[PDB]
Amino acid sequence: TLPFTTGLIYDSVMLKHQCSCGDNSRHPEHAGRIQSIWSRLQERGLRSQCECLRGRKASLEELQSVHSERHVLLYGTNPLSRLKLDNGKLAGLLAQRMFVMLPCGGVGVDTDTIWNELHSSNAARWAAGSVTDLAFKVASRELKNGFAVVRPPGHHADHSTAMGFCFFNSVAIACRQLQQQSKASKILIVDWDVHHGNGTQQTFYQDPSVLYISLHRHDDGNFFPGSGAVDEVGAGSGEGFNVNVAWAGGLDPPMGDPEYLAAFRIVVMPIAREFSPDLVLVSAGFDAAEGHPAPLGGYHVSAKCFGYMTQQLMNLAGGAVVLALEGGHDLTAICDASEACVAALLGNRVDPLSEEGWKQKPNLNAIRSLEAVIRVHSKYWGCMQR
Ligand SMILES: [K+]
Ligand SMILES: [K+]
Ligand SMILES: [Zn+2]
Ligand SMILES: [Zn+2]
Repeated sequence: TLPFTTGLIYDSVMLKHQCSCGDNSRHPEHAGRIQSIWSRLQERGLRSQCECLRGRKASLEELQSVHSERHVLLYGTNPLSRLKLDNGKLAGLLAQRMFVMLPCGGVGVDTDTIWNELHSSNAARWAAGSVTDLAFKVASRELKNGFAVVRPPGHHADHSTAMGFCFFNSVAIACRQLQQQSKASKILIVDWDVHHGNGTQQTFYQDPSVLYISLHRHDDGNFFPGSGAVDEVGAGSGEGFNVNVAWAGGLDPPMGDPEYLAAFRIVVMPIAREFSPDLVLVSAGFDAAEGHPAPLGGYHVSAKCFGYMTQQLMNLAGGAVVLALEGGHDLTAICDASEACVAALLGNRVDPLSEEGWKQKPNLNAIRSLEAVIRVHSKYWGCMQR
């Protein structure tokens, strides 16, 4: 009801992260992703309804709440910064007579993960500080929820590893920052990008204060990045607080709405309520959308299903919900998916009766995959027991 209680995060800083080969056809994590989304938000009348924010750069201190000092200095600084770094640090960055040459002749961290020598450090720090900033507002309660239209994505970047199009784990940084500023708070991270958020899982693996729930294509270790099997529940104090909805059995039958709606009904929502989070962050990749062919997906989740998933998560944590863009590169599918999530965020309700496709039962691979989730997590969660 209260107006402008929903924020949107976007800035053109983030468009500059582009290979120097100048060819979007070999580089699916391109600037077009976030720009094509931004305008969809206007043409449909949603931007006006939101507290729009530009974001800011994360400080090196914020980055270090998740990443090593060497990763941070590598990807968070520029030669030559107005930066006051001590000479030993300066010397360390000289030992890396490093870089990787891409087949296209541009610089990369690996074949897929490109580096612009002028602009990528600024764009990565900007994605991370924007999600941190959109989130702080929601935590203060100065906003109800919000949506971060950020790139590059974050959820594959681990403590000292950039990979998978990601350099800093924007969501994990926001999580840590939030927790610094509100003692004893409990944070739920829901990751619905089709790939396992290996960096997020690892950041929080031994930490009972954060519950991580990933839904991802897994298929017995044979989908990028190979990580995030169902038996990975957390370790030490954090045992039970890592939930991998690891989908097995491949692309046949089709994996789409009935499976995702079932995963929410049976696993995400009940465990989430039992955890009872102070705030919910979503790694909201749209690469499980209809529109991604075999290699980068194969799934058929729809805009409305993403909308309805957003809408259910709003029942949690007093409504404190922040989505951050992760993966997904088919432009119409990511734009449809974002719009749906954004309507949903404003207080629009989706009608589950409206879709005939949602009368279909989840396929058996899905059921099986969930049975394994259940069987594993019955040890830790009451709603999973018996
Ligand atoms: K995921
Ligand atoms: K955890
Ligand atoms: Zn290139
Ligand atoms: Zn992905």
